Parts: sequence; C-alpha cells; structure tokens
Amino acid sequence: MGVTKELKSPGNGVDFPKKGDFVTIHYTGRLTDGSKFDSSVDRNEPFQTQIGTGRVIKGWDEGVPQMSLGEKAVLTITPDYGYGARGFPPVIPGNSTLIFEVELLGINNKR
Ligand SMILES: C=CC[C@@H]1/C=C(\C)C[C@H](C)C[C@H](OC)[C@H]2O[C@@](O)(C(=O)C(=O)N3CCCC[C@H]3C(=O)O[C@H](/C(C)=C/[C@@H]3CC[C@@H](O)[C@H](OC)C3)[C@H](C)[C@@H](O)C/C1=N/NC(C)=O)[C@H](C)C[C@@H]2OC
Repeated sequence: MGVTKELKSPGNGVDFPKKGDFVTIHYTGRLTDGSKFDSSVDRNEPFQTQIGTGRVIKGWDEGVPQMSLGEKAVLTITPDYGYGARGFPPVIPGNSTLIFEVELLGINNKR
C-alpha cells in the first residue's frame, strides 16, 4: 500500500528488523523528477534509527522490517507514507512520492 519494495541485492534472508530495534542504513533519497534530496552515502555516514516507533516516516517504519540484514532495496513511498500534503520545506514539495535506495547494514549489534 503506502510503501512498496524492489529487491536489488539479497541479504542473509534470516534476520529481519522488529519494531523497536535500532537499524543502521545507508540511503539515498530522490524525488520522482530525479532530484536528490539526501544521501547518507554521499556524506559517508551510515544512518542509525529506531525502527517502527514513528521516529522516521511511515514508509521506512513499514518497509525496513521487510528487509533482511544486508539487503539492498528500493522503497517507493506514497505521499501518505512520507511527508503528505505539507511536504518538508524546502526540499520535498507537497504530495511527493519518495524513492529511497536503502541498504540494511545492521540490526542492533548485528552487522
Ligand atoms: C530538529 C530536527 C532535525 C532532526 C534531523 C536529524 C537528527 C538529522 C537526520 C540525519 C535528518 C536528515 O538530515 C540529513 C534529513 O533527512 C531527510 O533529508 C531525508 O532524507 C528523509 O526523509 N529521512 C531521513 C532518513 C530516514 C527517513 C526520513 C525521516 O524520517 O527523517 C526523520 C524525519 C524528518 C522524521 C519526521 C519527524 C517530524 C514529523 O512531522 C514527520 O512526519 C511526517 C517525520 C528524521 C531522521 C528525524 O527523526 C530527525 C530530525 N528531524 N527533523 C524534523 C523532525 O523536523 C529529510 C528530508 C530532512 C532531514 O533533515 C531535516
């Protein structure tokens, strides 16, 4: 529904994030017009977040637990599961579909 996932490279197929876990992710975020609005890869800084607890947009909270540890995937996120009608000024317009390349590098202490 609000997020769908295309697998690019498989993870270990065994370890999946659960609600409340902390995950480490490398990502690149783009608009559908091609604009890159952010990239942890470009700043060489893996991004850590608790998953499933609303600290990140819903598309991440729902999509990331579907990935196995080590997986590279692309999340396509509808506005309802992203920043909605307001967007995120100044970088994400209202009603933006978001495209995230995501690599699941760690779950809690597992790498
Ligand atoms: C003072 C606070 C700053 C504080 C910033 C940091 C700790 C730095 C951290 C690395 C954020 C990134 O800095 C390079 C940027 O990430 C993006 O570039 C990105 O790629 C992007 O979309 N994301 C980053 C990677 C994961 C997916 C997604 C995300 O969910 O991000 C969290 C966020 C903005 C949550 C909103 C929470 C509000 C609520 O209304 C909304 O519901 C709809 C959701 C974000 C991790 C938040 O938890 C922490 C912060 N937030 N600023 C807030 C809350 O205003 C977005 C577009 C903008 C972010 O810089 C402003």
